Amino acid sequence: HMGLNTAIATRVNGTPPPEVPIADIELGSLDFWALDDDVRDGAFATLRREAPISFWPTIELPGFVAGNGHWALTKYDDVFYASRHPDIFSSYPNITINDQTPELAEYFGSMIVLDDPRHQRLRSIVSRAFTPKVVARIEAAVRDRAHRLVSSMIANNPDRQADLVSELAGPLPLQIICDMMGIPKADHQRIFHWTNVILGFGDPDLATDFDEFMQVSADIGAYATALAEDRRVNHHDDLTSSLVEAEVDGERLSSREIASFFILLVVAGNETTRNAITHGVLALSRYPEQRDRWWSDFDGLAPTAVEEIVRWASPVVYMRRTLTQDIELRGTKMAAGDKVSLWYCSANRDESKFADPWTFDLARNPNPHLGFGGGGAHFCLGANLARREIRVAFDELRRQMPDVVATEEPARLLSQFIHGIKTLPVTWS
Ligand code: HEM
Ligand SMILES: CC(C)=CCC/C(C)=C/CNCCN[C@H]1[C@@H]2C[C@H]3C[C@@H](C2)C[C@@H]1C3
Ligand SMILES: [Mg+2]
Ligand SMILES: [Mg+2]
Repeated sequence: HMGLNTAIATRVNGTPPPEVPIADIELGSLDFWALDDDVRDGAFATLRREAPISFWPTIELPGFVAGNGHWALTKYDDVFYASRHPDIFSSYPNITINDQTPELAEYFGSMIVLDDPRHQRLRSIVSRAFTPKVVARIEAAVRDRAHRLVSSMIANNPDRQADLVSELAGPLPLQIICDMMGIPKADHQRIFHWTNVILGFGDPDLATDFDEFMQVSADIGAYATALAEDRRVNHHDDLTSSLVEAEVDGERLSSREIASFFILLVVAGNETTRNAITHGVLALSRYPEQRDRWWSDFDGLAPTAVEEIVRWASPVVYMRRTLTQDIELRGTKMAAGDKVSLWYCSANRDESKFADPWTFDLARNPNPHLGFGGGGAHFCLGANLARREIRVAFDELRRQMPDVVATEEPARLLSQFIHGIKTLPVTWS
């Protein structure tokens, strides 16, 4: 093949993975989430065909309460419908499939696990900072950090080998959200370690002891509380100050509400875009013709290329809802109180919605992917920020090291919730 000698194998674009026998699919087993993407993708293809709504037991993880199982929605239309009907598909009490507990709610009782009106009143505290016009004004900050990170990949590695995750994909979004929050630079890596554990728990490379998970949670919560108290006394133009100054229903946020909001923002900002970027580099490595067509017309294709990277990566695998009333979908009766899981990873391969879903096409248009969710009340707050982080990251790679390519298959995060890559070795000429 053309390119650098140690580059990973390319793939034939458009090739569907073989569908997987349904007896080999166990969404309730961590072993299933360790299988490679080709098997996972073929398994969701089987479900879309043979069991588009199906029930599964909740995965067991140390210290978490699995509780009741869940109805898995694997078809695009059902995920879209559920997302747009929050009066039936509630975000309370939790948006992962395990049960919420009072101990967890101290740190994880943010607006993401609330319905309107309280959800929207909370979201309005920070929403202006995430609008397209306001995010556009921090292009210079995104450029400066991305440009320096790529330059540092070159300066730090005389052998021209680097880990894309630790050296670019992780640190770029980390800096941007942490600066928006008003966190001093010296603490950004501490924040990143905490969010890595929070949304890596169950992978032995991150953490498997529930006491470590709760220590991390308490530590980031205490960090948030201390920063908030500083900003209460002396305002800065940052989101932490916005949080401590706001009122909802005439009342300031409590310390639990502040901590939960801070944690939500840094976790979501740190554990999503990095995976879009890393899966995007993996895809360019497997499909060099797509790299070439983007590099030849970077600004023209960037809108569609960023969206296709998000559809392909589906960084957030699923979100959970809870029914407030009985409902029948696709011939399956589901009861008030039942858990419902929305498989964005599967919606984003649904042949009923996408022409040629197995083709990675950076010009894809239209591209109604559900990578940021199905739309409606909880539509990703960070979507404009994420799209800009992704575009800039690839533009800086294109400009400085255009032939950057993966040299090993990724080390995959063991997670049902996040489509994570822990490490991706790359090289460039
Ligand atoms: C490629 C990157 C990202 C992806 C794929 C992604 C995906 C998602 C998804 C699927 C949801 C749930 C939507 C729903 O329930 O309908 C969500 C919500 C959210 N995301 Fe993003 N996200 C990304 C980046 C970001 C960034 C960079 C931030 C910045 C802090 C962020 C902040 C949030 C927040 C706060 C919510 C909850 C919104 C609410 O409850 O109203 N996300 N995201
Ligand atoms: C990814 C976006 C868009 C928002 C982040 C939303 C947010 C802060 C979830 C915090 N959840 C705390 C419990 N989460 C952990 C447990 C349950 C799941 C499996 C294991 C154990 C790892 C985590 C997920
Ligand atoms: Mg190295
Ligand atoms: Mg600052």
